[PDB]
Amino acid sequence: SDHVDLPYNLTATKIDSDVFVVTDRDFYSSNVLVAKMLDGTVVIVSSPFENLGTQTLMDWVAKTMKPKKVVAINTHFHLDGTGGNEIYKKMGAETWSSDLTKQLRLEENKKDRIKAAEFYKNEDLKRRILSSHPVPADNVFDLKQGKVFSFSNELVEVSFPGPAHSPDNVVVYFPKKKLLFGGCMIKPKELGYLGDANVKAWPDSARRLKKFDAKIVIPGHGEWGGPEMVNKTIKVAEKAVGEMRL
Ligand SMILES: [Cl-]
Ligand SMILES: [Cl-]
Ligand SMILES: [Zn+2]
Ligand SMILES: [Zn+2]
Ligand SMILES: [Zn+2]
Repeated sequence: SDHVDLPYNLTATKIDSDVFVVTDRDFYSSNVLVAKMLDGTVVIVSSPFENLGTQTLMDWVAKTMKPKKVVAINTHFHLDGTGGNEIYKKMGAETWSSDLTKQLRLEENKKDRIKAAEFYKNEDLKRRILSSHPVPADNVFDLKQGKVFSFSNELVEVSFPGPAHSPDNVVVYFPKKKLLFGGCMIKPKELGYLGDANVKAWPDSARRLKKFDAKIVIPGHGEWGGPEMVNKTIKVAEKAVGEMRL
Protein backbone atom coordinates (compact mmCIF):
# COMPACT_ATOMS: atom_id res chain seq x y z
CA SER A 1 0.00 0.00 0.00
CA ASP A 2 1.26 3.42 -1.15
CA HIS A 3 -0.09 5.65 1.68
CA VAL A 4 -1.01 5.63 5.36
CA ASP A 5 -4.31 6.95 6.67
CA LEU A 6 -4.50 9.25 9.67
CA PRO A 7 -7.45 10.68 11.55
CA TYR A 8 -9.49 13.52 9.95
CA ASN A 9 -8.84 12.06 6.52
CA LEU A 10 -5.19 13.05 6.41
CA THR A 11 -3.07 10.86 4.16
CA ALA A 12 0.69 10.42 4.45
CA THR A 13 2.68 9.42 1.39
CA LYS A 14 6.40 8.75 1.14
CA ILE A 15 8.09 10.37 -1.83
CA ASP A 16 11.73 9.91 -0.91
CA SER A 17 13.93 8.67 1.88
CA ASP A 18 13.03 10.86 4.85
CA VAL A 19 10.44 12.85 2.84
CA PHE A 20 6.64 12.60 3.09
CA VAL A 21 3.70 14.52 1.75
CA VAL A 22 0.83 14.73 4.21
CA THR A 23 -2.40 15.72 2.51
CA ASP A 24 -5.46 17.19 4.25
CA ARG A 25 -8.20 15.65 2.15
CA ASP A 26 -11.08 17.39 4.01
CA PHE A 27 -9.65 20.84 3.15
CA TYR A 28 -9.03 20.89 -0.60
CA SER A 29 -6.37 18.17 -0.59
CA SER A 30 -3.85 20.58 0.89
CA ASN A 31 -0.30 19.26 0.82
CA VAL A 32 2.14 19.61 3.69
CA LEU A 33 5.77 18.58 3.20
CA VAL A 34 7.56 16.74 6.03
CA ALA A 35 11.28 16.24 5.55
CA LYS A 36 13.62 14.77 8.11
CA MET A 37 17.18 16.13 7.96
CA LEU A 38 20.22 13.94 8.61
CA ASP A 39 20.80 15.56 11.98
CA GLY A 40 17.27 14.72 13.18
CA THR A 41 15.54 18.05 12.59
CA VAL A 42 12.12 17.70 11.05
CA VAL A 43 11.15 20.42 8.60
CA ILE A 44 7.48 20.95 7.87
CA VAL A 45 6.40 23.13 4.96
CA SER A 46 2.88 24.60 4.99
CA SER A 47 0.06 23.26 7.16
CA PRO A 48 -3.39 21.72 7.32
CA PHE A 49 -6.14 24.36 7.59
CA GLU A 50 -7.01 24.07 11.27
CA ASN A 51 -6.26 22.60 14.66
CA LEU A 52 -7.60 19.03 14.40
CA GLY A 53 -5.67 18.37 11.20
CA THR A 54 -2.51 19.98 12.53
CA GLN A 55 -2.68 18.03 15.80
CA THR A 56 -3.16 14.84 13.79
CA LEU A 57 -0.10 15.69 11.64
CA MET A 58 2.11 16.43 14.67
CA ASP A 59 0.97 13.26 16.46
CA TRP A 60 2.10 11.37 13.36
CA VAL A 61 5.41 13.24 13.14
CA ALA A 62 6.27 12.64 16.77
CA LYS A 63 5.39 8.98 16.45
CA THR A 64 7.06 8.12 13.14
CA MET A 65 10.07 10.44 13.06
CA LYS A 66 10.92 11.13 16.68
CA PRO A 67 12.20 14.61 15.76
CA LYS A 68 15.01 16.20 17.77
CA LYS A 69 13.40 19.51 16.79
CA VAL A 70 10.68 20.66 14.42
CA VAL A 71 10.85 23.74 12.24
CA ALA A 72 7.67 24.79 10.39
CA ILE A 73 7.80 27.13 7.40
CA ASN A 74 4.63 29.02 6.37
CA THR A 75 4.42 29.33 2.53
CA HIS A 76 1.80 32.09 2.45
CA PHE A 77 -0.77 33.68 4.64
CA HIS A 78 -3.74 31.44 3.75
CA LEU A 79 -4.84 28.74 6.18
CA ASP A 80 -2.93 26.14 4.15
CA GLY A 81 0.23 27.91 5.30
CA THR A 82 -0.63 29.55 8.65
CA GLY A 83 -3.47 27.36 9.93
CA GLY A 84 -1.10 25.08 11.78
CA ASN A 85 0.80 27.74 13.70
CA GLU A 86 -1.33 27.55 16.81
CA ILE A 87 -0.74 23.78 17.26
CA TYR A 88 2.84 23.91 15.96
CA LYS A 89 3.56 26.34 18.78
CA LYS A 90 1.71 24.34 21.38
CA MET A 91 3.68 21.22 20.32
CA GLY A 92 7.00 23.06 20.73
CA ALA A 93 7.79 23.62 17.05
CA GLU A 94 9.64 26.66 15.76
CA THR A 95 7.41 28.58 13.32
CA TRP A 96 8.72 30.76 10.52
CA SER A 97 7.33 33.02 7.81
CA SER A 98 8.18 36.14 5.91
CA ASP A 99 7.23 39.48 7.40
CA LEU A 100 4.60 40.08 4.73
CA THR A 101 2.98 36.68 5.41
CA LYS A 102 2.70 37.57 9.08
CA GLN A 103 1.21 41.00 8.29
CA LEU A 104 -1.39 39.58 5.88
CA ARG A 105 -2.34 36.94 8.47
CA LEU A 106 -2.93 39.65 11.09
CA GLU A 107 -4.96 41.64 8.58
CA GLU A 108 -6.96 38.60 7.55
CA ASN A 109 -7.72 37.89 11.23
CA LYS A 110 -9.64 41.17 11.45
CA LYS A 111 -12.23 40.04 8.92
CA ASP A 112 -15.64 38.86 10.10
CA ARG A 113 -15.24 35.19 11.05
CA ILE A 114 -18.76 34.08 10.26
CA LYS A 115 -18.86 35.60 6.79
CA ALA A 116 -15.45 34.18 5.96
CA ALA A 117 -16.61 30.70 7.01
CA GLU A 118 -19.23 30.71 4.24
CA PHE A 119 -16.50 29.80 1.72
CA TYR A 120 -16.70 26.27 3.18
CA LYS A 121 -19.51 24.16 1.84
CA ASN A 122 -20.08 21.62 4.54
CA GLU A 123 -21.12 22.42 8.11
CA ASP A 124 -18.52 20.30 9.95
CA LEU A 125 -15.76 22.02 8.05
CA LYS A 126 -17.19 25.47 8.86
CA ARG A 127 -17.35 24.47 12.52
CA ARG A 128 -13.73 23.36 12.59
CA ILE A 129 -12.70 26.58 10.91
CA LEU A 130 -14.52 28.71 13.50
CA SER A 131 -13.19 26.57 16.36
CA SER A 132 -9.59 27.49 15.42
CA HIS A 133 -7.89 30.85 15.82
CA PRO A 134 -5.09 31.23 13.32
CA VAL A 135 -1.94 33.12 14.32
CA PRO A 136 1.17 34.28 12.49
CA ALA A 137 4.55 32.56 12.86
CA ASP A 138 6.77 33.44 15.84
CA ASN A 139 9.89 33.98 13.74
CA VAL A 140 10.13 36.24 10.76
CA PHE A 141 12.54 37.04 7.90
CA ASP A 142 12.40 39.67 5.19
CA LEU A 143 10.39 38.42 2.21
CA LYS A 144 12.64 39.65 -0.60
CA GLN A 145 15.83 38.48 1.07
CA GLY A 146 14.40 35.02 1.78
CA LYS A 147 16.12 32.71 4.27
CA VAL A 148 18.50 29.75 4.09
CA PHE A 149 18.31 27.35 7.01
CA SER A 150 21.31 25.15 7.67
CA PHE A 151 20.85 21.89 9.56
CA SER A 152 24.35 20.57 10.13
CA ASN A 153 25.18 21.87 6.64
CA GLU A 154 22.04 20.44 5.07
CA LEU A 155 20.41 23.49 3.50
CA VAL A 156 16.77 24.50 3.20
CA GLU A 157 16.31 27.55 0.97
CA VAL A 158 13.21 29.71 1.26
CA SER A 159 12.74 32.34 -1.43
CA PHE A 160 10.27 34.73 -2.98
CA PRO A 161 9.94 34.45 -6.78
CA GLY A 162 7.34 37.21 -7.06
CA PRO A 163 3.60 37.63 -6.52
CA ALA A 164 1.39 34.92 -8.00
CA HIS A 165 -1.25 32.93 -6.13
CA SER A 166 -0.70 35.48 -3.38
CA PRO A 167 1.54 38.57 -2.79
CA ASP A 168 3.65 36.69 -0.24
CA ASN A 169 4.03 33.20 -1.74
CA VAL A 170 7.38 31.60 -1.13
CA VAL A 171 8.92 28.41 -2.32
CA VAL A 172 11.12 26.00 -0.36
CA TYR A 173 14.02 24.23 -2.08
CA PHE A 174 16.04 21.35 -0.66
CA PRO A 175 19.13 21.22 -2.78
CA LYS A 176 20.28 17.83 -1.51
CA LYS A 177 17.18 15.97 -2.60
CA LYS A 178 16.53 18.35 -5.47
CA LEU A 179 13.08 18.98 -4.03
CA LEU A 180 10.99 22.10 -4.65
CA PHE A 181 7.88 22.80 -2.59
CA GLY A 182 6.26 25.35 -4.86
CA GLY A 183 3.08 25.69 -2.92
CA CYS A 184 -0.07 27.18 -4.32
CA MET A 185 1.69 29.08 -7.10
CA ILE A 186 2.14 25.72 -8.80
CA LYS A 187 -1.05 25.27 -10.83
CA PRO A 188 -0.52 22.88 -13.70
CA LYS A 189 -4.19 22.80 -14.78
CA GLU A 190 -6.00 25.91 -13.58
CA LEU A 191 -5.17 28.81 -11.32
CA GLY A 192 -7.95 28.29 -8.83
CA TYR A 193 -8.85 30.83 -6.18
CA LEU A 194 -7.90 34.32 -7.43
CA GLY A 195 -8.84 36.47 -4.45
CA ASP A 196 -5.23 37.34 -3.62
CA ALA A 197 -3.67 36.50 -6.92
CA ASN A 198 -1.67 38.60 -9.33
CA VAL A 199 -2.45 36.83 -12.60
CA LYS A 200 -0.42 39.23 -14.76
CA ALA A 201 2.78 38.71 -12.72
CA TRP A 202 2.29 34.93 -12.28
CA PRO A 203 3.97 33.82 -15.51
CA ASP A 204 7.18 35.75 -14.69
CA SER A 205 7.10 34.60 -11.06
CA ALA A 206 6.70 30.94 -12.06
CA ARG A 207 9.44 31.41 -14.65
CA ARG A 208 11.91 32.27 -11.87
CA LEU A 209 11.29 28.75 -10.51
CA LYS A 210 12.97 27.25 -13.60
CA LYS A 211 16.43 28.05 -12.21
CA PHE A 212 15.88 25.33 -9.54
CA ASP A 213 17.27 21.93 -10.53
CA ALA A 214 14.14 20.14 -9.33
CA LYS A 215 13.59 16.40 -9.57
CA ILE A 216 10.29 16.73 -7.73
CA VAL A 217 7.99 19.71 -7.51
CA ILE A 218 5.23 19.67 -4.93
CA PRO A 219 2.15 21.88 -5.39
CA GLY A 220 -0.07 23.16 -2.60
CA HIS A 221 -2.91 21.01 -3.84
CA GLY A 222 -3.09 17.81 -5.84
CA GLU A 223 -0.43 15.42 -7.02
CA TRP A 224 3.21 16.28 -7.38
CA GLY A 225 5.37 15.79 -10.45
CA GLY A 226 8.62 16.80 -12.06
CA PRO A 227 10.13 20.05 -13.36
CA GLU A 228 7.32 20.07 -15.93
CA MET A 229 4.97 21.26 -13.15
CA VAL A 230 6.52 24.71 -13.50
CA ASN A 231 6.22 24.84 -17.28
CA LYS A 232 2.60 23.78 -17.17
CA THR A 233 1.95 26.47 -14.57
CA ILE A 234 3.39 29.14 -16.87
CA LYS A 235 1.20 27.99 -19.75
CA VAL A 236 -1.84 28.06 -17.46
CA ALA A 237 -1.08 31.53 -16.11
CA GLU A 238 -0.38 32.86 -19.61
CA LYS A 239 -3.72 31.49 -20.88
CA ALA A 240 -5.49 33.23 -18.01
CA VAL A 241 -3.70 36.47 -18.75
CA GLY A 242 -5.09 36.15 -22.25
CA GLU A 243 -8.68 35.38 -21.32
CA MET A 244 -8.87 38.18 -18.74
CA ARG A 245 -7.37 40.75 -21.12
CA LEU A 246 -4.43 41.76 -18.95
CL1 LIG B 1 -8.54 32.90 7.85
CL1 LIG C 1 -4.55 27.33 -3.64
ZN1 LIG D 1 -6.20 4.48 2.64
ZN1 LIG E 1 -3.52 29.97 -0.86
ZN1 LIG F 1 -3.60 26.65 -1.44
